[PDB]
Amino acid sequence: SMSVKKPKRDDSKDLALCSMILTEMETHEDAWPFLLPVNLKLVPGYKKVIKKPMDFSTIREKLSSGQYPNLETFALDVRLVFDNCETFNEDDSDIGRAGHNMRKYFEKKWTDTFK
Repeated sequence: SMSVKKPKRDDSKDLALCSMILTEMETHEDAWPFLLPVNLKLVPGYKKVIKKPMDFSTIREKLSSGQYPNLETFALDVRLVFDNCETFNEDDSDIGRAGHNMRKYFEKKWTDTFK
C-alpha cells in the first residue's frame, strides 16, 4: 500500500530472457503453424471465430518495440497462440498436436527460467 512495498524482484533481464524463449519457440520443428498470422482471407471461419489472433511473428514485433509492459503480458500472448489453436483445430490433427507440443515446451521453459 502507500509507502509499503514488497522487496524489489529483479526484472532487468526479463526482456532478454523472453527474447531467448521466443527464439527457442521460433526454431522448434513444430512451430510452423504459428510462425505467421493466419491468412484471414484464405481460411474460412477464422476471422469470425478467433476474436484475438496471435502468432510468433506478431509477438516478436511487439517484444522488439516495447509493447509488453511486463513478462506476464508476454506469457498471455504466447498462451493465446495455443488457446486459439485448440479452439480451431481438432486434438487429433497435425496442427492440433503441434499446439499441444508447443504449449508444453513453452511452459517448461517458462518455469525453468522464471519460477
